[PDB]
Amino acid sequence: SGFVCNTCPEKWINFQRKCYYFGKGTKQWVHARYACDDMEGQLVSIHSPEEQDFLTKHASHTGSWIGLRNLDLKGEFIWVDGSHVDYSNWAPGEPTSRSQGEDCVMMRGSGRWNDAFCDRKLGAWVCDRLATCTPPASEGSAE
Repeated sequence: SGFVCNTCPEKWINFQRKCYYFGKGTKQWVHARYACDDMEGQLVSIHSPEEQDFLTKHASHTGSWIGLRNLDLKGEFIWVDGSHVDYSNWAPGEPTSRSQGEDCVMMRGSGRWNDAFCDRKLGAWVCDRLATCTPPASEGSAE
């Protein structure tokens, strides 16, 4: 068994004290958020062009799922965390013409997001959660 203070091995990525999940599985957005709960995290919900690009680059064989869920379809996109989008990446500026539905947002290898029905065609689930490094706080800091 692997030691603690290090849960993110390959896909999963840890930083200052938080980690990301870029694993493979499921086939729907709702399945991604459910996966997050299993890891005790959250549906990514990327807010940094770097982070979105980070997973975007990490996701080659298939796109990735983010913490984005829209009301109906073309309405307002709200994050699974209950926070309206701030940057958004669904296409740089191409409104396309093939309108069929978009209840969630996906990420393509192109280097951004694509707003389309949660039931598109992905293969990798991504969620974020804090690292597994948390020792029992005994001595109170700053006495």
